[PDB]
Amino acid sequence: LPQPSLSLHPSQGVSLGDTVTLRCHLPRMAAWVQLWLNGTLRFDKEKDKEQDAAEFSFAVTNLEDAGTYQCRYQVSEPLWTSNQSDPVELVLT
Amino acid sequence: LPQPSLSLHPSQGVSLGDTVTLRCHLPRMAAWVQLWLNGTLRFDKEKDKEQDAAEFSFAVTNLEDAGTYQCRYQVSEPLWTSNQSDPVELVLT
Ligand SMILES: *[C@@H]1O[C@H](CO)[C@@H](O[C@H]2O[C@H](CO)[C@@H](O[C@@H]3O[C@H](CO)[C@@H](O)[C@H](O)[C@@H]3O)[C@H](O)[C@H]2NC(C)=O)[C@H](O)[C@H]1NC(C)=O
Ligand SMILES: *[C@@H]1O[C@H](CO)[C@@H](O[C@H]2O[C@H](CO)[C@@H](O[C@@H]3O[C@H](CO)[C@@H](O)[C@H](O)[C@@H]3O)[C@H](O)[C@H]2NC(C)=O)[C@H](O)[C@H]1NC(C)=O
Repeated sequence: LPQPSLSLHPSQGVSLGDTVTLRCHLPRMAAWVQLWLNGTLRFDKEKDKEQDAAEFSFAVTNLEDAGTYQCRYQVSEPLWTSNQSDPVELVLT
Repeated sequence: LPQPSLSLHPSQGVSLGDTVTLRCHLPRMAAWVQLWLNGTLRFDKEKDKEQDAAEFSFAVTNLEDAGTYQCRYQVSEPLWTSNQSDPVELVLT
């Protein structure tokens, strides 16, 4: 199970009220993709087999949105999970 | 996707230092099973297709172990998630 990689856009000068996109890149298999913040699961979503990535887009609405983002993915046939992606940091303001 | 159900043993007179088992009952399909505490993911693990349940057994090590436990399960073929189980409350002492 290949380690996913995570990108953040925008990554510089992000402020409250801005919308950010965390794009989790993984293989073209159907999978449940998770976004983790500070070592705790924040969001998950389905990624159809044909997609190259799952994207988590959200508004920055408070100071606790800052921190260390990672992504992980899982399949049930076989019963496998990836390791966490290398981290990407959301720094506010 | 049938809603899972969760049991807790022991459920009465539980104290710090005791070991509890949260047993998540679901169908005989291979699946990733999650244990959630107070609406945030705590643990996950694989459940082999032949198992009737995934069990999360852990020691009660602090007061923050108390609260509302639920379980959820997911498969990637098809890309489906259950709803949360009805809640079971761990009450300490
Ligand atoms: C993920 O970890 C982040 C990095 O530690 C953490 O970042 C921030 O969280 C706290 C809580 O909001 C901020 O501290 C507050 O700052 C305000 C303004 O000064 C104070 O009024 C308040 O009392 C408190 O000190 C930190 O400034 C901030 N740190 C950084 C680098 O942005 C996230 O909260 C955390 N997110 C989670 C766990 O969901
Ligand atoms: C999941 O929700 C639980 C129910 O709200 C929560 O329960 C408990 O959490 C707090 C934090 O430890 C306890 O309050 C503390 O009590 C000690 C002893 O009096 C104080 O010294 C301390 O300052 C603080 O008030 C609550 O007593 C307790 N409530 C119950 C019903 O057990 C869990 O913390 C929470 N678990 C999570 C989010 O991981």
